[PDB]
Amino acid sequence: SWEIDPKDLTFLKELGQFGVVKYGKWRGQYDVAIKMIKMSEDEFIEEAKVMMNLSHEKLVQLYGVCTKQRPIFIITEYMANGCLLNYLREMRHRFQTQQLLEMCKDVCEAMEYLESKQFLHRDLAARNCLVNDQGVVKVSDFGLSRFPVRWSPPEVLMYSKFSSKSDIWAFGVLMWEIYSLGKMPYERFTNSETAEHIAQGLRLYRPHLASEKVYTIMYSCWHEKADERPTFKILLSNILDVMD
Ligand SMILES: Cc1nc(Nc2ncc(C(=O)Nc3c(C)cccc3Cl)s2)cc(N2CCN(CCO)CC2)n1
Repeated sequence: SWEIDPKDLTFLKELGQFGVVKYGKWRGQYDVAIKMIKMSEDEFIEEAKVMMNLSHEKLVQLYGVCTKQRPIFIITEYMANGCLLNYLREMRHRFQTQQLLEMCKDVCEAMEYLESKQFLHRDLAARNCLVNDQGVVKVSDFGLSRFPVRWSPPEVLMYSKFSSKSDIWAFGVLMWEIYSLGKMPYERFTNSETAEHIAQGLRLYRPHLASEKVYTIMYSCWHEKADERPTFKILLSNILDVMD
């Protein structure tokens, strides 16, 4: 039903953090990314099934799967501009602040949807987002859960207390990364000293390109008390409001 005939794929080039992925052509027309296993065959297939059951404008769009033979493939839309972190660096001289805001908005819409479906991302960060030829940012729904020190809240670092609210903290850091055009958070510190200082209440300082209004949004994501952080729904509203 989601099954694709592998005969209609043409492999064009190998493309890290997104696994074993190649650029291809589907039915001579459609640019695709084609994923193969690097995980057991069983869990790769169950990942594909998670993807079959999730759908949003800001999740990388599943086109189909090949599971009736080996090797197993997962097929999605090709995101031509690659990973967000490298894209921020590539285009750093060009961005206008409205664009930075739309990128935050894109990822925030994906996360509101995933929150609503009781999935946690668990590595929400610029390196793990993809960008299409239109500049639209999307998130992967492969490998979701139902600890990157610089993107984790204290309750995760200390207690492995993962929740919507821990993805909220990471989304704040991702906002900081976007507004800093891909700089490393807490550059001054080792991972260990980062974990240390954050529990002591260290927060990321306002990037050059973030207005006070925008900073207020990312900063709300980092409340010590998880229950004082906003939901992705509230975040999107705040982001939309600051947009006009
Ligand atoms: C690593 C990488 N991927 C790119 N595009 C992708 N589109 C969709 C991808 C993907 O992984 N789908 C997927 C699958 C298949 C299964 C489960 C889950 C998912 Cl999300 S990977 C582009 C790219 N480029 C290198 C540098 N460039 C400079 C141009 O500005 C050209 C672009 N590099």
